[PDB]
Amino acid sequence: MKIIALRSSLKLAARIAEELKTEPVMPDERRFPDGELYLRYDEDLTGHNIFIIGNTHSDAEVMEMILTLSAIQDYRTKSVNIIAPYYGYARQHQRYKNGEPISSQILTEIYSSYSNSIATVDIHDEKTLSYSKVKFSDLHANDAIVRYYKNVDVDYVVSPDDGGLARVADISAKLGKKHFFIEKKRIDDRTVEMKVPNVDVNGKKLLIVDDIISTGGTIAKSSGLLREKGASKIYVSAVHGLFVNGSENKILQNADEIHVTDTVESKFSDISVYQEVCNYIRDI
Amino acid sequence: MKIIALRSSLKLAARIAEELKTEPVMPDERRFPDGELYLRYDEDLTGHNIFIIGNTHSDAEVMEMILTLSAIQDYRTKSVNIIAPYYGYARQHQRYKNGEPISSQILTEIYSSYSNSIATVDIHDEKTLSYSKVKFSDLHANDAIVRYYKNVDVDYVVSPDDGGLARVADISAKLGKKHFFIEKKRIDDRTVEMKVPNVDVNGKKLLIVDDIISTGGTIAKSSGLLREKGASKIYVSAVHGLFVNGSENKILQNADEIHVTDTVESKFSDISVYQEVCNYIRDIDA
Amino acid sequence: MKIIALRSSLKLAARIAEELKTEPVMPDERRFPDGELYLRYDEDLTGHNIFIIGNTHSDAEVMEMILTLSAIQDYRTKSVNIIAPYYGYARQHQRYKNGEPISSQILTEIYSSYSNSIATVDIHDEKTLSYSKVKFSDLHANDAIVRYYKNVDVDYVVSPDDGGLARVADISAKLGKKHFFIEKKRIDDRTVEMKVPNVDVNGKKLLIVDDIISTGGTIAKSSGLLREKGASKIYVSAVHGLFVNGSENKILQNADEIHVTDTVESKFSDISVYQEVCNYIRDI
Amino acid sequence: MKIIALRSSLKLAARIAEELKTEPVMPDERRFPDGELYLRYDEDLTGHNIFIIGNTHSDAEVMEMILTLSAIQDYRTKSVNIIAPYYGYARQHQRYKNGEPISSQILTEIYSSYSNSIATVDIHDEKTLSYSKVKFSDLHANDAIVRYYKNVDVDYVVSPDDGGLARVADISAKLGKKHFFIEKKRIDDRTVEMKVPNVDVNGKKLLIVDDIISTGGTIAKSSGLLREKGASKIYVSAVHGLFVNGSENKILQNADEIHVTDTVESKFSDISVYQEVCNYIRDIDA
Ligand SMILES: Nc1ncnc2c1ncn2[C@@H]1O[C@H](COP(=O)(O)OP(=O)(O)O)[C@@H](O)[C@H]1O
Ligand SMILES: Nc1ncnc2c1ncn2[C@@H]1O[C@H](COP(=O)(O)OP(=O)(O)O)[C@@H](O)[C@H]1O
Ligand SMILES: [Mg+2]
Ligand SMILES: [Mg+2]
Repeated sequence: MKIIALRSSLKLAARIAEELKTEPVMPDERRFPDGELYLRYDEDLTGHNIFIIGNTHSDAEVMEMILTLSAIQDYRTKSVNIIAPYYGYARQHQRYKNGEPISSQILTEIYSSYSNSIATVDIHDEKTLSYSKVKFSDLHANDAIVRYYKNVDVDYVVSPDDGGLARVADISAKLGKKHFFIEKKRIDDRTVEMKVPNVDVNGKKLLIVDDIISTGGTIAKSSGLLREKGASKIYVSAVHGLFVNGSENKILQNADEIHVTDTVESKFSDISVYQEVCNYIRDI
Repeated sequence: MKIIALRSSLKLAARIAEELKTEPVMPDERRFPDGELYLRYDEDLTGHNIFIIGNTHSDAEVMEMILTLSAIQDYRTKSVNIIAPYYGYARQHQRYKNGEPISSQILTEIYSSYSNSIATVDIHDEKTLSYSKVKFSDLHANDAIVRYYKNVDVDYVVSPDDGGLARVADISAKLGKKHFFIEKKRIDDRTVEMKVPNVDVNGKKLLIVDDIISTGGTIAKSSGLLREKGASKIYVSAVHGLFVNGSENKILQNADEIHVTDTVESKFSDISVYQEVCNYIRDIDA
Repeated sequence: MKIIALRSSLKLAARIAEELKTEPVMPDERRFPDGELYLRYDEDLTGHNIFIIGNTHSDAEVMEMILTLSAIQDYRTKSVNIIAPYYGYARQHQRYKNGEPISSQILTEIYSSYSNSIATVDIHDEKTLSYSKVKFSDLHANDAIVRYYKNVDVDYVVSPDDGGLARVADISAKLGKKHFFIEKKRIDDRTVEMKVPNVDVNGKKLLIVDDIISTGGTIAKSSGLLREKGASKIYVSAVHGLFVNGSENKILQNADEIHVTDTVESKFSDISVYQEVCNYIRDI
Repeated sequence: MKIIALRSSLKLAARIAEELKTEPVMPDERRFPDGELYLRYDEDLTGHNIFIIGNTHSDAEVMEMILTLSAIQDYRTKSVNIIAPYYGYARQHQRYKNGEPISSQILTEIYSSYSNSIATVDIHDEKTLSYSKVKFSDLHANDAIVRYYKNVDVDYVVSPDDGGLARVADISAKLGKKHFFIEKKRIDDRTVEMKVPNVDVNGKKLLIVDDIISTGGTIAKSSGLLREKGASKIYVSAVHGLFVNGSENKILQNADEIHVTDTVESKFSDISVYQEVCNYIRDIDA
């Protein structure tokens, strides 16, 4: 097997390759004077199962993935397998309203056209998996998150909204903890919060888990609610830590700690999903 | 017909739309907080021949094109036709080292999969046309360049290298002028330039034509050479004026004027290719 | 047998002849006033197996080889066998890009046209061996390098890149040592290094081995990385020490010692490959 | 047709190309850090008759020729034709002692293996032509030398030794002049020179012709002899002006002017052989 480690995924890809006892093959990569992307893989990939590891979120990441999918055609490979730790454009994904692209559809079609399989960790909505002609697997960071928090004092695991429930239920079951979620809705300029079930959080230590942190708005609002009601400690975790300005500070206004995975590498990437990805690679 | 005018081609697409008496339909476009691209076309495009006009060279331009090609599937269209006035990655049309992408191949395959036709103006190498499943037409700015310079005093049309010759031959013939090219080559840290044929440029007014100006190195050097040998005027034109890293100023150190087309819009875009693109559009109908 | 010792290979050729108990036959050689090369072999080579030993890298070396291949036709020899310790133009060898010569192809064809066999020590890429009509053997300096380092304190043998792996694996196996390689790639103006496997080099003694040292750039960059990470001693070896200005000083910025073979004779030629070449001659 | 102009022959090859209305194609050429030679020809040479023009006497020239012969195999050519205006190693065309190379033999064999024809101008000894598998033509600078000296006041054409006689006979006949040669020989540390026939050169203007000037010894000596016997003017010409070790100055101690051809370019290259080479090229076609 050959692991290809793209720019966005150097850390996780390196962790993966080390575990698999193989080279994290990196491209030579630069921009031409006119801004066009150049890539080169001088290693002979002929006859190998190839695992390309890189995110598909930014314009540059998409170009790096597409150009890599062309570059490796220089070799008669055994298979080509895309693993995008964080999959871009899975922000639904459908049309609302009309004349909007189903971006994850066309992008998934493209990727699927040039690969034998695709996988990602905790896609934002599973409908997107259906857009692939090849098998598109949804891996989960649950076990890695459970491993991290097994040695932490937690009273409840909490979803910030009424959608990340299955993940919170599974993680809490694995930690042997109770769980609940917060429903937040805006009704005529005023905000209304419901806890479900209506757990008493006074003096309690809470682990809030979500799939993505972008602006941090959702998590920060929920942390503030819980701190207000007397939560004694709030840990914030997510799979994909995008942290667009200035999400970190909004969240730490009321949360004590932030721990996300290495799907998107940042200073808060304390939890690695390499084992989960290695399992997939081993079983593919 | 519906003309979609993407961000990179607003000037040219608007000129095209106005000539064809139709709307230059622009997307509502913005970036999500996380930096992903959002587009929306609220106009009803159902049952029309669609012409999407936008360049394909920057990362953002490629995303704009691809996401537009997804957006239009929300409508039952008659046809979908891509026109990329400047076609990106046409310089990477083969592998020059093992493990390189043939970038123009994969990108052309993608565009072709979601359209009924593709067209560009003066592609850097026509090999790339063969990467397309649908008809991929190579339009030419020649007549537009001729129309501009028929009112300029020109003695010779010149290619700055031994590659853009057919264009220089065609343009010069339509101006009623003679032409030559410059061959520049490095031989052991020394540069040698040959003029072919070895035209005496003393007191002569020269029009240098190339397909793309990016770093402007070859043209700036040739301009200096020709100025050195006594050229009285030097005009520099190219179809695609990218102008990276001071290129226009390096060229103007020795050339008198730069005039490029509006395939890539800049302050040097004095020659519009709108009529050439309009003719192509009329041919494909609508 | 007759050994012919050409200008570039006087030292190794002498070592070879002494071991074989035979004369290292040298040409009378000078330049005509107009710069043309003159050679003469006044010894009677009739009826002997001839072994011409000389490098094929510089313009002058190529002319010396070609003119020697003509000069010896004055004698009815038993066989003519070329041994080029360092083989020039094996810098790939193919066309990248187009309109480039496959230099090692035409040169190998020429040599093969005038000989019964060719051999070299550690050719830079084995594709070149296929360009010969006669048997073209690739000899290896591995055993001589192992002999040298058997009495040196070494923790790991290291390849400076992901291509000289088989040599490093064989040498380390013979020394009873672990090994690893460094993958270096440039990604957007910044440099990225991976160790494979990700060996801890803190306080460790490293032997870095490569086939050729030219500008010393590759080796010097890798030595610097390892010194930076706490390597306690770095030995640098290569088969062919070209050392173009000012490679030696770049390398010794962070390496402790340089030891190369006598394929290309320099002040750093501490390791002789005469036994390896004698084996080939004996078995031909 | 495609003309390739190698480093050593840029002046002559350019003159040839211009006469034939074609590009003098030069390689991009440089040395790798380790001193090995790099060449690249990016022009598409497919389907053309190729004429490679470069000398073959220095180590670098030989490498340039050989590597060019490899480079052109990257193209499907109609034919490959070597023209080495000055052909190196033609002085070593046999063994004069045991164990010497016949250098012109092996080199000719190499060139012939990778071309369809070879040509040179005034080879030092025509024996070498027989070493070539393909047709190896020996062109002559005679008419070019005549064209130059038809406008010079000349009484006799002279060979400086008893070897270059046919050339001196031909040139003198075309100038309408008489001729003689000098025989110089060493007999016991004393030099004896005979003029054949024993022409009185007092007050006479002499044109000395030889194929090659290298160290210039024979010509400098003969010039001094003729000056001593009262020659009023002495012109020295040769096809190949190598000029080693002060040769031109040693000659000019007693000769009035030196004029050689452009087979080897120097400041003395006043007589171009471009027309002779062009005629040959036209014959082989393209
Ligand atoms: N956007 C770009 N800007 C500059 N150079 C590029 C770009 N894309 C590709 N290239 C490079 O240009 C080279 C090919 O150009 P060129 O040497 O003219 O050969 P060709 O005749 O095949 O075009 C390749 O090395 C390729 O990697
Ligand atoms: N490039 C050269 N410069 C000077 N002398 C040379 C060169 N190449 C060969 N020779 C020598 O010139 C001699 C042959 O010349 P010459 O005596 O005129 O006999 P021939 O009549 O056969 O030419 C030989 O000794 C040969 O080694
Ligand atoms: Mg190019
Ligand atoms: Mg002689």
